[PDB]
Amino acid sequence: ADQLTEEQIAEFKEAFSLFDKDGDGTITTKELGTVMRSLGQNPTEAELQDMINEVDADGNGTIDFPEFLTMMARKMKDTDSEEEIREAFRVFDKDGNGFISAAELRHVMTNLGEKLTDEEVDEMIREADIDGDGQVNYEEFVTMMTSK
Ligand SMILES: [Ca+2]
Ligand SMILES: [Ca+2]
Ligand SMILES: [Ca+2]
Ligand SMILES: [Ca+2]
Repeated sequence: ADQLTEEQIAEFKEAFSLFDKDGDGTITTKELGTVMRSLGQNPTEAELQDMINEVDADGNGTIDFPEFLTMMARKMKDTDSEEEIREAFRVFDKDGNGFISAAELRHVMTNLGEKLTDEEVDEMIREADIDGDGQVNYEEFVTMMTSK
């Protein structure tokens, strides 16, 4: 739950404003409706309905300021922890071809401080290669390097 300042909470009302088109202080499936549709995204009832269920802590069918601010924040950390392990893959992927070779891990690992034989890097790879392509994708990465 929030600690945040008022500079923090105010960017939050502004936010909570673009959604609350009638200015009543809550957000409806129809107001969510309409926003998803500005931003070129034409959804269906279920999705909307599911998107609200989601944020609707207390189930009156609506979302007030506080339930939004929770989510908004929770999903704030997360957009960060995302990118966090995205910058990471970014150095590890020296060629940023998309996937990380074994030779690249070794380059890094030794670009930093440890000296592995190929064997020991390949052994690194395999453990983290789920699509068994021999390389390491954001996906396998992060399945790994977060967890491990
Ligand atoms: Ca409203
Ligand atoms: Ca609610
Ligand atoms: Ca690469
Ligand atoms: Ca792979």
